[PDB]
Amino acid sequence: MKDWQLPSHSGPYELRIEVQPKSHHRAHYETEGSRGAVKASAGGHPIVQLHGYLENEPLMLQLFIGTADDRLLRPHAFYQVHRITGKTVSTTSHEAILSNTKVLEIPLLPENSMRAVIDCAGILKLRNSDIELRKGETDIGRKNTRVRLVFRVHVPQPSGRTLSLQVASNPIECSQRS
Repeated sequence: MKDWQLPSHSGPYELRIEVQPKSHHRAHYETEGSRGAVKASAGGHPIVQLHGYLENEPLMLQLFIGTADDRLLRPHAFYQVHRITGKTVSTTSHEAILSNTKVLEIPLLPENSMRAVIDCAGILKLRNSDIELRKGETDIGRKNTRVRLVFRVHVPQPSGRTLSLQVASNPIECSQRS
């Protein structure tokens, strides 16, 4: 069983979500207990499964939350919280923070078995028209508040035609008193 010459397939490298639930989230309420969370269906974030690469080597998926009003993705303000509890997931994720810039790095298997579902995190809304090391107190907020989950994996290699896909999608538009 190998790949000597079996011309009967049509699925190149591609990391598409297995399930995409509603795309909304009421991120504006959480001051009762101490730090509750907010997560809609499928723990807010949808499911993720990389399929399209039969390489026998583990790659690092580039997953993080960035804002986007047109296309130039940007680093969210404090949207980097995402602790998992209750259910136990064998997903091996990581958190990298370099000054107001957190990201997620999860090494997945391209040709073996590494399906994972992200539904155990939360967002932190504390805008105040002046994010600074002191405290954000004003009322609710007076600035856009959209978000965009970027799902793209890029492997380092010579032939650009190797493994590189982008999947930035997330219709989360905010508004006044919303």
